[PDB]
Amino acid sequence: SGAIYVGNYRVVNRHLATHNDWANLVWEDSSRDLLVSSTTAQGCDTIARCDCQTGVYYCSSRRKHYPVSFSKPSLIFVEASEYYPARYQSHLMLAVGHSEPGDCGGILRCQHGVVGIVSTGGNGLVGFADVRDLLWLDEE
Ligand SMILES: [Zn+2]
Repeated sequence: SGAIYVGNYRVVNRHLATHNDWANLVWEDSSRDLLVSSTTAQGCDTIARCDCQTGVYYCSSRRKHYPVSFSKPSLIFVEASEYYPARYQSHLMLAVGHSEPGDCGGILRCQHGVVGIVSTGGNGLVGFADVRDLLWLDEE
């Protein structure tokens, strides 16, 4: 579990979005595993605007933050998980590291701020849904 809170937006894994998220929907994209809902309070997070490939992610199944190198966001084939079938996912970054389904929502951060959230795992990789292209998260 986990979310990004930027302005009056809440950014979550689409597959973990609540009824309250869907009832206050700003934007969602199944191909990216992302959903953004509206919030009443303002959030503590800054979105990175950059092409960093090094950062640190939170792994709930280890209660640890790990430094990683990661690929630039791309269209990747993901094997079946407890929450999705085998499929192609867009805007996905991969790193070598530990990820279980419940790790989804952990933040990946760089020197510039929040890069994305854990979205995929298995076979010694962790996948992160990028948010750095969502420039609209910082206005309106
Ligand atoms: Zn950066």
